[PDB]
Amino acid sequence: SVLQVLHIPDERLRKVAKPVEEVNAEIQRIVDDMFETMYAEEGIGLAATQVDIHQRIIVIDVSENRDERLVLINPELLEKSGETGIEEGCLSIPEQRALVPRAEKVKIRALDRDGKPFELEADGLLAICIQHEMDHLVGKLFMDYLSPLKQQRIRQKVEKLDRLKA
Ligand SMILES: [Zn+2]
Repeated sequence: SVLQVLHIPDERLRKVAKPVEEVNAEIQRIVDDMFETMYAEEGIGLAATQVDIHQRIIVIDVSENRDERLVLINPELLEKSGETGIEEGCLSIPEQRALVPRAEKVKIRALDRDGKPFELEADGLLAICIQHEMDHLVGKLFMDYLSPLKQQRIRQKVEKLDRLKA
């Protein structure tokens, strides 16, 4: 079932998510709920923090056919290298896009939907997405990389956007 995505400014988006102790039926319901929300909104990824569930859970789908589900529970970065960047967007920062500096290659270790571990070597958009979604788990948004002036403009714009759409 579709969940509500928090927009800035909301302090809840800055709460550090805690590690999932045991992957079970509940955790899995959340995973499916998260995928439903992400597909509903046409997003390519979604961190649990965005839907107000403070646990280390991420769902991703960077495929054209939008049928390739990637689940990262308790992700952990092991390696990262190179430089890249794209006009990133976020469902928590409606209508704002900004070029953010990211590592091109990224190697991670996580748990899947069934609580079994795997390691993944990613590059391209998938690597960028993962760094984006992991920042979300530690209360960091893509706007924190910009200059304070640009950040302030963003908050003004979203603040306005939301109030007028209510
Ligand atoms: Zn985001």
